[PDB]
Amino acid sequence: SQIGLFSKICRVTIKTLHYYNKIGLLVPAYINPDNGYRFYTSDQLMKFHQIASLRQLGFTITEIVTLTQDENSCHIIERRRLEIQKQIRD
DNA sequence: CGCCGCGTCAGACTCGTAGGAATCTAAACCCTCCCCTTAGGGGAGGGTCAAGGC
Repeated sequence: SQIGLFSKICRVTIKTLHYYNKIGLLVPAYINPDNGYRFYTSDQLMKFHQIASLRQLGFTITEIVTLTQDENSCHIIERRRLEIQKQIRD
């Protein structure tokens, strides 16, 4: 699935997928070496689902690039919770 | 104007590897300019992919 079809699946911008492939989170399955076309798979839909689930929780993207591969990191969730509590009280 | 001692200037072998020279040293202010930070958006410029139309 090309980047337009996949972007239509997730209801997200093509620029979002470009940015994500740039920062390393959600790199596509197959990069066509001739023209650079990004092709995607449902395994990328499953990675993007949790990416969006964490993004909807307020985690910054560089927090996500640590949270989704170093799965055992647990202090960053009570940390984000105390940070949101301080922001809400303010 | 001529000659004599003095000031000055210019020259002085080709192969390998080692192989350089090593001291000394304002600070507190202000300014502009350039790049940087999210999480991507927007566009320009340039390519690429299947459709067919003759």
